Amino acid sequence: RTTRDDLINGNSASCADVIFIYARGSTETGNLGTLGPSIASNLESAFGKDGVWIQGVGGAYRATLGDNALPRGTSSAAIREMLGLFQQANTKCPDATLIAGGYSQGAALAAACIEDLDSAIRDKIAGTVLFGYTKNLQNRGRIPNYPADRTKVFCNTGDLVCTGSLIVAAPHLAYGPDARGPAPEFLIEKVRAVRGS
Ligand code: MAC
Repeated sequence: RTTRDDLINGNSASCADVIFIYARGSTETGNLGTLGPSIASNLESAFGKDGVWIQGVGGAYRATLGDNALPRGTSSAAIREMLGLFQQANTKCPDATLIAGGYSQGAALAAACIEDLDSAIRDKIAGTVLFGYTKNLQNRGRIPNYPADRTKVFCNTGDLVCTGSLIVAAPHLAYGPDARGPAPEFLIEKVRAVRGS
């Protein structure tokens, strides 16, 4: 449900084939928030419970609303927490395909961490989904250093954070249908592109 720590808790000797690391939006609960659980249930349908590990970014990422105003759209401590999870995935399960996502402040955190990641780990992320991406205008819909074909951005018309503002309007809270269908559909397709099936 809203907290998932499958990577931290998982046995190295029985690594999942796919590891999904997700960062929640500002003020959301657990480490998956409102959208993460919907994506998680559909990835489990696709690869089976033992086939995919779901890991939210918890720890130092407090998802404080005010940190949306910092340079990278989140704090340095939160970025360090998410890279540490990617370094644990790469050490614990070196053959797993990685996929990732973030909502709102968590989308800026996701993009900032990918930009700073060692390229051998970054290149294992087969696909990333970003909802209400707070740096959408500033980064021109891209994640720095990461291919456009592996990126999918969900930015609703009227969601002012996609158009360079930090105002929270009702379309920013309307990503539920995307998290239920198109975003897991994109992630599963990108994993099967490289893994076959
Ligand atoms: C989507 C993502 O993980 O960025 Hg470090």
